[PDB]
Amino acid sequence: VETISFSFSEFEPGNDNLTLQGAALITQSGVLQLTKINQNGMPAWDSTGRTLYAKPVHIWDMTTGTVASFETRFSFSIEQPYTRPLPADGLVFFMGPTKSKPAQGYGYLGIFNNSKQDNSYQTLGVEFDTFSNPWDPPQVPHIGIDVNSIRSIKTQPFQLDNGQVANVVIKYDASSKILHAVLVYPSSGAIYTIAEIVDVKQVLPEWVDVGLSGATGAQRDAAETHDVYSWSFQASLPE
Amino acid sequence: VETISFSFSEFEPGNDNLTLQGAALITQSGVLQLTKINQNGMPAWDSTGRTLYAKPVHIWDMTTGTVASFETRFSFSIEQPYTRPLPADGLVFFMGPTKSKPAQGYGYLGIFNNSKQDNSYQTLGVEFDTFSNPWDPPQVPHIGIDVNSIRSIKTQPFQLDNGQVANVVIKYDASSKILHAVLVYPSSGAIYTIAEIVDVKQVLPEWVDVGLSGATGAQRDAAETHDVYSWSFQASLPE
Ligand SMILES: *[C@@H]1O[C@H](CO)[C@@H](O[C@@H]2O[C@H](CO)[C@@H](O[C@@H]3O[C@H](CO[C@H]4O[C@H](CO)[C@@H](O)[C@H](O)[C@@H]4O)[C@@H](O)[C@H](O[C@H]4O[C@H](CO)[C@@H](O)[C@H](O)[C@@H]4O)[C@@H]3O[C@@H]3OC[C@@H](O)[C@H](O)[C@H]3O)[C@H](O)[C@H]2NC(C)=O)[C@H](O[C@@H]2O[C@@H](C)[C@@H](O)[C@@H](O)[C@@H]2O)[C@H]1NC(C)=O
Ligand SMILES: *[C@@H]1O[C@H](CO)[C@@H](O[C@@H]2O[C@H](CO)[C@@H](O[C@@H]3O[C@H](CO[C@H]4O[C@H](CO)[C@@H](O)[C@H](O)[C@@H]4O)[C@@H](O)[C@H](O[C@H]4O[C@H](CO)[C@@H](O)[C@H](O)[C@@H]4O)[C@@H]3O[C@@H]3OC[C@@H](O)[C@H](O)[C@H]3O)[C@H](O)[C@H]2NC(C)=O)[C@H](O[C@@H]2O[C@@H](C)[C@@H](O)[C@@H](O)[C@@H]2O)[C@H]1NC(C)=O
Ligand SMILES: [Ca+2]
Ligand SMILES: [Ca+2]
Ligand SMILES: [Mn+2]
Ligand SMILES: [Mn+2]
Repeated sequence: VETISFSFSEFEPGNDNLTLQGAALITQSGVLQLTKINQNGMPAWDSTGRTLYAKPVHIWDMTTGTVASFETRFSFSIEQPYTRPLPADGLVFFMGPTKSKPAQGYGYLGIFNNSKQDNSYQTLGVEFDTFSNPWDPPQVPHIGIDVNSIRSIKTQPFQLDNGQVANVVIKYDASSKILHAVLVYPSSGAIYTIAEIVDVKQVLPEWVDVGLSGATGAQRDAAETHDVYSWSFQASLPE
Repeated sequence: VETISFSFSEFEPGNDNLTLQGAALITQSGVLQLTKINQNGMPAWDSTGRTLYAKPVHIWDMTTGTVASFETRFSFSIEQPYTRPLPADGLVFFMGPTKSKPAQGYGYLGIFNNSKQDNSYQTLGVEFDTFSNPWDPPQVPHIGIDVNSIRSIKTQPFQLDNGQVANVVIKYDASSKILHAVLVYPSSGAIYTIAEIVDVKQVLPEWVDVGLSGATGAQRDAAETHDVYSWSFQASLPE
């Protein structure tokens, strides 16, 4: 069995186990700020930042046809300081081709280049979308399961607890092909759940990079924070 | 669309929207005690209690072949006062044939008569099992999805937070046929998730009774409490 796992209770600056891209940075306080925060403490618009684990993950093997089961957990907080314009754009946990660089920002969340369903993306993602684009359901924020497109195959609205820490659990059972995600706000006790069938063999390459990506809006002050406090991951390829 | 829903933030004695069976009873404090608590405040062994919603639910229609999506949420607490013998047996959320009376107690949780996979049970259940029977995995407690048998098709171990309130969310998406359940302990922040594919058309009759059942052990003092604080349910049959 081929296993891989990591667990960051907090982030330490200078760590070489994480690849920071775009605006992403680790603070001295141990927080991973996916998108830029200005000198005045306000989140900057037109910002995109990602963080990829430094080792690729063996998700499936073409030879034996076996696929890995995996689980990831992370805590984040989003703060929306302005009433107008509408805050944007959100953050997303994703898996895709190795050696990737950030894509388009804004509503594409740093992982897509357009709104088409393209098999060449080879990307699986679980988004926490805060801005309603024309390809989105009208309710925001919402959790969404993205398969080769920013147009989710399944969506679940949730109420943002402004600036409060949200705990997320995403689990994939290779046997049943079910991807199930849970979001809990300890502050209010709110629990949201979403699940959908996804056969990763039809989506992802055998080896993938796992990461988190965040983006702020295309217009002035259409922004919010995308802070991550911890992140753990584990995958097992039956072999 | 045929919809049905209920929501009990707390329970009131004398309420005629709930059918109490066996040892189940609602206290003046508004708590639903599934299993008996003695005069000295200790949980009694050899006890079985159930509570069914007073109206049957239309889960699927043979004529059109459509099936309902549903969701239930409830809060409970289990207290295990003795180190020996091992506490037993657990509680379970279930759906089965209308007009049912309690079955065998103990490890059968008041809903089964033996440990066979029998299609005549026509029962779907999500158990919170505290005692390891020969048909159980060795880890207890565990969440389990039961389909026509006490031998779960899927199990997930969890750590009991003795006497603390656990929040449960069980959701069934008819389109994908996924039954996903979540258990959260606000006290410790623990989150457990379990999902499996279940086609209710192959399991349940068109009309079902929904309920909660609990049972204590077969030997002296093999007991624990099975207290429920709230319970809501909603189902929608696309029509
Ligand atoms: C977080 O980042 C940490 C820092 O990078 C990770 O820890 C490193 O993990 C490296 C493995 O990828 C590991 O590398 C090996 O280092 C050996 C020498 O260092 C040890 O022994 C020294 C005395 O001999 C001692 O002084 C040190 O303190 C260490 O204890 C070295 O012998 C190994 O070489 C063998 O294997 C390599 C292939 O891996 C061959 O190329 C080589 O011929 C030889 O056969 C190996 O060296 C590394 O090899 C590749 C090369 O590019 C690297 O430059 C070279 O370092 C390294 O020891 C530790 N570093 C430290 C300080 O402990 C950490 O990884 C996790 O933890 C480690 C312990 C291991 O269990 C990993 O599998 C884990 O993933 C990162 N954590 C996470 C979650 O990602
Ligand atoms: C929790 O328990 C509650 C108490 O049982 C539930 O509320 C009852 O719900 C009954 C529906 O199942 C409802 O019954 C109807 O009552 C009508 C008369 O009462 C109202 O109007 C009076 C003045 O006219 C007023 O004084 C009262 O206070 C009420 O406002 C009556 O006209 C209805 O009869 C018609 O329909 C029936 C079929 O349902 C026909 O048989 C009849 O010919 C006529 O056409 C109906 O009467 C009931 O009929 C069936 C019979 O066996 C019953 O004995 C008879 O009562 C009843 O009014 C309320 N009770 C109260 C105090 O409000 C509650 O149900 C939920 O809430 C209600 C309001 C409704 O929305 C339900 O659909 C909900 O489920 C239970 N809650 C839950 C979550 O289960
Ligand atoms: Ca969007
Ligand atoms: Ca058992
Ligand atoms: Mn979206
Ligand atoms: Mn069991």
